[PDB]
Amino acid sequence: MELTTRTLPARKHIALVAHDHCKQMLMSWVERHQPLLEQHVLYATGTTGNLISRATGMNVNAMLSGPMGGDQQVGALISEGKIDVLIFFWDPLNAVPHDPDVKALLRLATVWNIPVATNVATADFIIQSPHFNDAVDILIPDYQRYLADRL
Amino acid sequence: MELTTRTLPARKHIALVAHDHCKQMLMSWVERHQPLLEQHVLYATGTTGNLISRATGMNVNAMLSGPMGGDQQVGALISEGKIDVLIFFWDPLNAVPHDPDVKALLRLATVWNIPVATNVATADFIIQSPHFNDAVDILIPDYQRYLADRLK
Amino acid sequence: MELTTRTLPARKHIALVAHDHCKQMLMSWVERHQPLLEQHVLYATGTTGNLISRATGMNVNAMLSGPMGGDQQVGALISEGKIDVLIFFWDPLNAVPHDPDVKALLRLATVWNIPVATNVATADFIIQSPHFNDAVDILIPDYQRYLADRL
Amino acid sequence: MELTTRTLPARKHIALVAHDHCKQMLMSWVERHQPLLEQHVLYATGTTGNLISRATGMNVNAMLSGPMGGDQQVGALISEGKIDVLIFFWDPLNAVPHDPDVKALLRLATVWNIPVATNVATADFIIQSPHFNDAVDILIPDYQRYLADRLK
Amino acid sequence: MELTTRTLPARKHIALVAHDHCKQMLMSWVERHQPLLEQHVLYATGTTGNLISRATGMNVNAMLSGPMGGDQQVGALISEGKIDVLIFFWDPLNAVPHDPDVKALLRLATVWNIPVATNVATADFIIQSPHFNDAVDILIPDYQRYLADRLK
Amino acid sequence: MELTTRTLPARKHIALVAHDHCKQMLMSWVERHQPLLEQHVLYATGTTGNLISRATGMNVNAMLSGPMGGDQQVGALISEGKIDVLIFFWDPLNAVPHDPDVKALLRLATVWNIPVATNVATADFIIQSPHFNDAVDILIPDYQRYLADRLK
Repeated sequence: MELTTRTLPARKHIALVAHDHCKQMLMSWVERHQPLLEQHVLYATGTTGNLISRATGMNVNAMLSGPMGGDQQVGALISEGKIDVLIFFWDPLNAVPHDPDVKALLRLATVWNIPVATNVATADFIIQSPHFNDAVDILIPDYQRYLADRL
Repeated sequence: MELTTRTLPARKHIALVAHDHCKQMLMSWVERHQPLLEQHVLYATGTTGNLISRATGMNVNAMLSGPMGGDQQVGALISEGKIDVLIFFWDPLNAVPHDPDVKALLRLATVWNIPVATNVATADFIIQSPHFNDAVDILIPDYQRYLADRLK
Repeated sequence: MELTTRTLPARKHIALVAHDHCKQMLMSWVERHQPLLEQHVLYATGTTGNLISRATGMNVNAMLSGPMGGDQQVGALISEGKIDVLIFFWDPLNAVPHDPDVKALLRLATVWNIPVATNVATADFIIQSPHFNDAVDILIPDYQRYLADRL
Repeated sequence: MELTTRTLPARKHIALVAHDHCKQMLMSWVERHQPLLEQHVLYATGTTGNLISRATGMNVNAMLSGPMGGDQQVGALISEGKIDVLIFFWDPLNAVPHDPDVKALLRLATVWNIPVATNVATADFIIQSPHFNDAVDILIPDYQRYLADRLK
Repeated sequence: MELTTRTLPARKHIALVAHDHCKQMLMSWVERHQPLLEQHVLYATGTTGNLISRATGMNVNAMLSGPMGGDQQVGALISEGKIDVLIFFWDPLNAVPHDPDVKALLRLATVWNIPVATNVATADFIIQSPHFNDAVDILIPDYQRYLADRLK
Repeated sequence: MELTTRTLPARKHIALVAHDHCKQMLMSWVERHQPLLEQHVLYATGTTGNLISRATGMNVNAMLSGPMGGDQQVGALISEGKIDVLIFFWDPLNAVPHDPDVKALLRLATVWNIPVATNVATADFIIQSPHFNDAVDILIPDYQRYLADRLK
């Protein structure tokens, strides 16, 4: 497929999503790195976002709750190049009704080549990377060329 | 779960999506009903939308191709109350890589209670219904009450 | 895929299926439209069918409960051309153990091109449509030609 | 889950289903055991059934092709107690569009407790087992009691 | 796809796995056949294995609980040719979080052509088969040839 | 669910897995990072591992091909604490027959809390992270306590 590049801004647009049983996990993680996270732009699904801002006083752009469409709203933003990092703590030990939304979101984050963390270890490694606050060139599919081929 | 209502406008915002093997079907359907479709607002995923406007001269707000995120863009619009009708001709005889996106979109259309057609027969029945060109009231989940309960 | 046609009779054979959390929703819908439904032939999965007839006094051909095979019984009828309309209020906010049966049923209804409603809004639009009470042709795959090709 | 019993007849009603890439395998298996299979009642999905009878001259009750509804027809028969054994050689190395039908069929065969073989080794072990040719009692869910509980 | 053969030893390596709602049924099944099972090598996922040995005093090589990776441990053993029979009583009436692990395990058991039982009826037919205690040859994919083709 | 900790060694055990259409991407990534990868222990699925060592001369512990059980072998290793990092470039634009194995592997990597990369951007961020060469303490589920609760 045709690939091109896009530049992740120094100031990243970060999406924070967590399933109910993983919310405390994300909360702690966020509080632990608040000083650094405050330097970026935060987005979150409904419940997650509200809990975060209510607890840290940080400004979070909250979307709809995941089951109500929040996951697809985030997915859409990712495909539009408006989200640069996804921290998605999904529950691997509980079945969720919106499982297709979960898999769809992770599929898009993989397609659009943005840094994704699905557990604390990966989140820590990503946020501690030296270039987390630098602009970095990532390869992304060349949509214009892709569409032109379909037509 | 508390329910509330929303009014579908007389002029509907229609999303048109079709998997490759079902594109000719959708095309024909759109052309045969062009006179009526011209009175509403059309949205479509990347390839579908371009094929439609290129063939009917109708104005279609094209989003990204489905596999690249178009299905989730439509889903987001539905959940935001910006899409009133979904005509999704998905292929039931072929496995698609973005199957989760397909299922997720149909799940949201079901949750938000908007008219959905996944085959020609259903599409025809919906577009021929008397209140298709009228303002119709639909029951929808009361999100505010729903969220307020989660943050209790 | 060569297509052929089949005629949906004026008096439709309607299958009514509802997941547990969506049962009250279907009940109300059925009661509100009883005068019209009274004019057609009703089929339903085990629990759903019994609740309907017990509440409306309408005659419903009940099949097995969905989890026990009812969804596949309905699917089989659809493929045999014995079901003309499917009203399936499945729960989009709860994971069901027989999810494959659910998806398989919706897949067949799509393949055989019969009117399908998965929510109240769609159900209302379909039942209020002019040809709901008329005999009307629908295009369907030409099975004979399809099988002949596989051999 | 109240349980009851049902008796599998000596002459079994056998469903034979195979995905395209596994058809030659089923054919060989059927031919190898034709003498024994000829004593029972055979059912199959559309293509599989026709290939078998055309090759062995055996009488097979063919249903619709799997993708067109054949798997659900077999599933329905199983739940109605009309199928006693299922030989389903599904392809574990290829994605099929009707995957939900495949999983649904296997789920029903598991629920109704009938012998099921998804590969040759299991098929051979089953067909060589004593009770394959005798009548035997199996436990099955007590549906009447199950339904009575749902309407209480 | 090239096939070759492997010989299941007379003394089989049996994997016993059961979802919570199906544990009592597996327990009864095991106790009911203890005399025979005592002649073979038993493996099981964490909880299942501990319950069995604690109740029958039989020696069971317990792996991790299924949700924590046990199903994949068993799957790995099967692909390595270290498991000859799989008795997997999965719950067809309850959704499990590790559903992909379940399907993956059954997919591998199908690919590697080993006897598999997902319900009591199939388990009984397999364990009563004459050759359950004999060395028996099964057709398995020829991996060496398969890999050589991918690296050609 | 109680938690405990485990220490990822300075010298990491890295699993490298790539679907066919993503193999060239992984190859390039490995070559550009060879100097660093050379200091750790590499594992890979069948085809991937062989292509890597054949091209870089690096020593890779190759397991079975993914469709033949390789993904479950890796998953088993992860659950046993023998894999510390997973670089899995799965294809999001193509349907794979062993999709359940794919999802199962990613589910286990999530459960056991090890660094996981599913695309180049994430892989780059992880390998450039300060502690990639240091011993790091990760929180993992306390299995002993977890099992003890199931056996209560």
